Amino acid sequence: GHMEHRGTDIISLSQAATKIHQAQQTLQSTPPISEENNDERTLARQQLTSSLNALAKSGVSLSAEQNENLRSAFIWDMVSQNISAIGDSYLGVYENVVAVYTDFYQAFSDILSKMGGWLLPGKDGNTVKLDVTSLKNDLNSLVNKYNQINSNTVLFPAQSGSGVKVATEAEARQWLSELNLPNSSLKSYGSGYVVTVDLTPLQKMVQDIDGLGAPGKDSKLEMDNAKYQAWQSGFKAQEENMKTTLQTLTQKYSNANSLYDNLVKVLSSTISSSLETAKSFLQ
Ligand code: NI
Repeated sequence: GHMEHRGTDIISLSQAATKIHQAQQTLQSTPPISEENNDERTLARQQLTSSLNALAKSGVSLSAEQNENLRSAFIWDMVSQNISAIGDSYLGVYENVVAVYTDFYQAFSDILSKMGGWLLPGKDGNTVKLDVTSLKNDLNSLVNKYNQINSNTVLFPAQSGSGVKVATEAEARQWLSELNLPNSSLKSYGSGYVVTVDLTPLQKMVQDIDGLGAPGKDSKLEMDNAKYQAWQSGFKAQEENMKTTLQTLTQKYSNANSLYDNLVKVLSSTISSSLETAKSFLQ
């Protein structure tokens, strides 16, 4: 126990520091907005835990100060199992939440981009013509696509392959509450439950369109500017509801990513103190 090996300790700790920093670079710069990006993020976490496993077998010994720092934040075996759990069951879910909601919200954006072509001149400068039928039809089509249970619609559990991974009602409700989503986002499927995107603003938009009254013979609805503006204000409010839901989810993702990054910083700082120890000697 008297034989020192500073050279190997420095190489081992440096290797770990490098793998951790590379994973951290990925996790800070890659947005969780597509399956491809989340694959990259998941790989970075696998690389990080592999590096801790390699560090555990290396020979480097931590001090009481460092052992304690690690116990309170999260021995190398326990740190690896704990951080893996957080990446997979917490940050990994949030990444899925954002990628799925991204694509859903993009579909909604594409509908909104058509709305200029659905507003026509009225008979005079006090009236407009809204194509209520085309607008209703596109919105209903979005509802019907995202009302299904598949990899396009399921926020939790994260999905892969051709089966539908489901959770217990208790587990799904926890995530429903965590995500601040309405009860309608909790769906039974087969033997369990899933959490899905919130369609209620779109459904409300469609109701409000019908509330305008039956279209004319062209399937479009003539309205005075006052009626139109009031409808537009109501439509905008529903768009704002969806925007707020997405905003909440992306912020919550970011904080889950910050919580994981705080743990990564503890790892980095532990390794950097050990590196100082390997390089230093009392006069
Ligand atoms: Ni010895």
